[PDB]
Amino acid sequence: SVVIVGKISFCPKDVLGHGAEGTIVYRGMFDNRDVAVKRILPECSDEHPNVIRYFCTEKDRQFQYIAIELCAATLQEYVEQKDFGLEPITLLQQTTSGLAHLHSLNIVHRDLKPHNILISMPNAHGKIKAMISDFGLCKKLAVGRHSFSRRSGVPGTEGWIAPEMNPTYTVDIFSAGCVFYYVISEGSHPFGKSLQRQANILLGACSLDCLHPEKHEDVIARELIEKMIAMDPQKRPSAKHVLKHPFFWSLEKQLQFFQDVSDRIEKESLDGPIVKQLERGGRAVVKMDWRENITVPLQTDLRRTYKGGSVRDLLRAMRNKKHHYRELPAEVRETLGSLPDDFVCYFTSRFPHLLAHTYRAMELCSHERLFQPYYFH
Ligand SMILES: CC(C)Nc1cc(Cl)nn2c(-c3ccc4n[nH]cc4c3)cnc12
Repeated sequence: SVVIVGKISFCPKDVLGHGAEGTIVYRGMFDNRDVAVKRILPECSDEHPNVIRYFCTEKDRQFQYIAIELCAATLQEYVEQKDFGLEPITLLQQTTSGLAHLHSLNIVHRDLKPHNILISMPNAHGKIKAMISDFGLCKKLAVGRHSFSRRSGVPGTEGWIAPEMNPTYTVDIFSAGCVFYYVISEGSHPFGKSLQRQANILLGACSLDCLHPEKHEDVIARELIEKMIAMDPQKRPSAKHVLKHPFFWSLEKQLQFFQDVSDRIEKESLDGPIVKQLERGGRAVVKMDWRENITVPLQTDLRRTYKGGSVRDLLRAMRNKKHHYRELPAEVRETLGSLPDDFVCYFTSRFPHLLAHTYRAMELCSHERLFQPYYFH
């Protein structure tokens, strides 16, 4: 009970799902890879680990057999029935890397959605990845079957309709924008419940109610996602921009940014654009007095003249106690914690808006070589 066509092999017993016009997909094999095999009546390279691969096509006297990179599940399955080593941020990163690659090839997906973002079978290293695919897979009620289609609409894909209702790359960034929130909110949409999304979208009526206003990780996510789903397409950042966002930075890269703008400043004028732009609106960020809001053993060690309401001075202080982290009393090293992880969290947990504030403020130096890893050109 095993059909062999060319390099493609499969067992007819193993049906993975069904499509249109007698289209079937089987669990199969190719080049010793576990692949999906779509047998179809015939109609009339530059790859990336995060776009689904189309390996091989083979024909008999009737059908065409296409070998597709096999997936373990659907993103909507990952997010909803969350009983699944790979974390949500890395998932989104891989997805954006795929999407950025497609965009470099002047390709636009037009229908990016949780059913389109596939979860790979674990490779030989036990690693799992995100895969952007043409066809979305859908909940069938059996074991184990799936619906596949390359169309928006179709049951049950509603709630995720092609935002084009000539498309530019901005329809994709908008789509991903919703997926980002879909993943972070563990299964909610930025424009509300299914029936009202279309109405809310067309009016830009979004609500990121899962992103707490005073929590650093949520604040950072909100900044990006808001811009991604911007009502005006021309306020939306390219896929490469999204990759540069602090949303994806490691705790080390975060702290390094902080230290970078700090170093960039200490010779600035306090009257000039750079520092003034950084201080505008910075009292809520610093919490009026940031010496009032850090742990007791630390403000004792500062007792230097840092302006308690100045963002610049806060950043300057963070820099010094990192540059002198070895020369510090053991009391203030254990309150600051390790470097950089505990160290940068020492502040961002207390000053939830510091990074996002400093990030947007320091766009005045985005064109500089110092801030190349933090901004896109
Ligand atoms: C074991 C299940 C969860 N894996 C898959 C089931 C189905 Cl129905 N399709 N599929 C694909 C797939 C991916 C792309 C396709 N284009 N046309 C048909 C396609 C099928 C990849 N991994 C699976």
